[PDB]
Amino acid sequence: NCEHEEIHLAGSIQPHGALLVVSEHDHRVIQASANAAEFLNLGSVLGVPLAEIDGDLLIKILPHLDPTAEGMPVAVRCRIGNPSTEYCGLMHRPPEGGLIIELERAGPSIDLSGTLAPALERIRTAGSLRALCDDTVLLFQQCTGYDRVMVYRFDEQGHGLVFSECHVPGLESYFGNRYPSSLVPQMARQLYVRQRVRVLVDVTYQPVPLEPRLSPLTGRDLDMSGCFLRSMSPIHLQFLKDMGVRATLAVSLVVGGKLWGLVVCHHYLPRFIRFELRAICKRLAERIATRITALE
Ligand SMILES: */C=C/C1=C(C)C(=O)N/C1=C\C1=NC(=C\c2[nH]c(/C=C3\NC(=O)C(C=C)=C3C)c(C)c2CCC(=O)O)/C(CCC(=O)O)=C1C
Repeated sequence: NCEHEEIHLAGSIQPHGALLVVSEHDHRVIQASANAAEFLNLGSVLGVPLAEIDGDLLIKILPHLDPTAEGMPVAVRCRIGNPSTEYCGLMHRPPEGGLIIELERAGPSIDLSGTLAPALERIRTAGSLRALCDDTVLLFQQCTGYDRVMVYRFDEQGHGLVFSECHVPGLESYFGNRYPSSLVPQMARQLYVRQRVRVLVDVTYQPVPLEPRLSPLTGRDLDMSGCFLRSMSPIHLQFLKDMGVRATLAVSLVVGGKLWGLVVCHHYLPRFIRFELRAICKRLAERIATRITALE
């Protein structure tokens, strides 16, 4: 590989959310995505006390600063800006640099109450790895609506194999395509064991830089490992562009503390899935990984 890119030190986000970094000590915004004021209908954010950004959010965050009960990551409802809009704030604390708050607009959900159950039933009947993975791609396509859904399985040589696939009729089948191990570098695999869902809304996005780049607390790039808005590796973006894919969802399948494979979804238009469905996807994949585990 390909093992040298520090993909967690991206210094920028995708433009469909905003990112704030709050000091644990004075609770001011010490770093933010450059779009944050515009996205949040605020005049400014950098250097502003959280009390001014939104007092209720500050009140929400304060208990999470107890080192004996940090209770993160957490997803909180908040209302910010003037005019005021509802957001989901996904908050976590990297080892250094402060408290990160990533904000997505509240919006329409996908409703799963009539369709999740038959898809899960099918998974439960699966008696082989083949059946389980075929049922996985159907379940994730039903739940998420992506144009193509795959189980990308690492073989005994670490090559990537498109082991199961479904797609909307007329699209290309990648079923059975096999790829070099380096297309998913070990460093990326390692991150994906911890950060189990990635959503790339539009491959062609213009990254939104952090301001400042370097954390004022460390003098170093911010650790964005846990950021769902993180900008992705340009080499990977180029890969997807060369295939004509516009958006992706990827969910880790973790077995034995290692990346067994991925549920990989492609869309030919921009696509976002909101917090709750990302959480559901993560859990569904953990349940499937328990089954794989058992199947050998
Ligand atoms: C030598 C390094 C690389 C080459 C060559 C390359 O093509 N990519 C290389 C590095 C990275 N890949 C990263 C992530 C990644 N790559 C894949 C590969 C595929 N996706 C597909 O849909 C298919 C085929 C159908 C292939 C072969 C996947 C699945 C992923 C993970 C994607 C995700 O989680 O969304 C990567 C890190 C990206 C990042 O997270 O920033 C690098 C550096």
